Amino acid sequence: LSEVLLVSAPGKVILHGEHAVVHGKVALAVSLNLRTFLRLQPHSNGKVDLSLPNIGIKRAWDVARLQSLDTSFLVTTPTSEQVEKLKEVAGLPDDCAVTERLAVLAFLYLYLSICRKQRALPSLDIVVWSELPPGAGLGSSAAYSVCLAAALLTVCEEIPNPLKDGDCVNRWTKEDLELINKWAFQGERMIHGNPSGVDNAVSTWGGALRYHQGKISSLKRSPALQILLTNTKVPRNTRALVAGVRNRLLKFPEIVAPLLTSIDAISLECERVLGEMGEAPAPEQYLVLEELIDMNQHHLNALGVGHASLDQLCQVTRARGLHSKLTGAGGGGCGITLLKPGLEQPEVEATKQALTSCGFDCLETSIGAPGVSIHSATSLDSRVQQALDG
Repeated sequence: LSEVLLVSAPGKVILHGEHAVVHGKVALAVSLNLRTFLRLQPHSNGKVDLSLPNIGIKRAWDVARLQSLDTSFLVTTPTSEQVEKLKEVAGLPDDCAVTERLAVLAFLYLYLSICRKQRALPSLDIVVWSELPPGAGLGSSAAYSVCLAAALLTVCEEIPNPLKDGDCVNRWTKEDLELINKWAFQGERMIHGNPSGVDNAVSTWGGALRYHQGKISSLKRSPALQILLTNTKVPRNTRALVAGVRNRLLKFPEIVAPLLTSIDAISLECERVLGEMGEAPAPEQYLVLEELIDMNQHHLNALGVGHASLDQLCQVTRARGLHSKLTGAGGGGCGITLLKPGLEQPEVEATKQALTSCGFDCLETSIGAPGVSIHSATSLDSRVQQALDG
């Protein structure tokens, strides 16, 4: 019971698979509970305005001015004609920051695509703030595109509001989520040429996703694991990192091929343990988990995609009985560390602090969390809506 909408979706990280999948292997994409939020509210004032505090940008549009356009030019929906016209509607000042130019065109594209079937363009105050470190291959984009999706579907009533009962959170039905997915994926294409769809799927469905040769599959429910996201703030060129492995594979086939196969076996095994774990996470299960992380990390190193920072990330953590492994392109970026139950909270804090006393960013979150959701504008942290208010 509420016209005002509060939706959130998680970003994504690769647990196992990093560079193997590019070669026919199995990757395991999990949701990173470093959630992104969207506050949607219908106004009487004929104006649609977008506020993204995280980036410090705010834009608005005269609903009247938008309704005017014969926005009928709306499968490969991303058209040169479309994107072009959309920029006209946009109003992005000539020389404009790349980041917000994409943030706005994804909004407009979606606003106009869904509010399209609406007898009249609604006037709403949009605000999106995220917990997700921007530009670290964490999927902050699709978390966004997923929220602007779920929210806009709910408003236009193309999809029902699942909160309708009296909880603090709730999720759409299986059918609606698919609609939410197909839509977000669209903005994603509106921005990232030819994305795979792993990021939106993760943000939409949450939990664990399996990625093979072009296809995606959800994993049998397995509880969310507590981790430690670590950013080494060390820049890196994903495209280059992926070429280094392609070249290293051509040069050393009889050597790398098997290596890939061992990574593959790792995802397979992790998948197994996750599943069987779903039930009662027994110590052996975590052991096995830390065990897989070590091997994957070293394998990734053998592929020559590791880095001084990561070796440090892994060393500082290992000295304390915790295991870490880079996630993503490698060569810097972020890493993952697994916290199993039992470990004294402070010692989890100390480890957190050590990583920071390196010039590293280290947030304690969880992996394999819920997925796109909606909340009662009274729950969550206070520093959250404050960032969505102030």
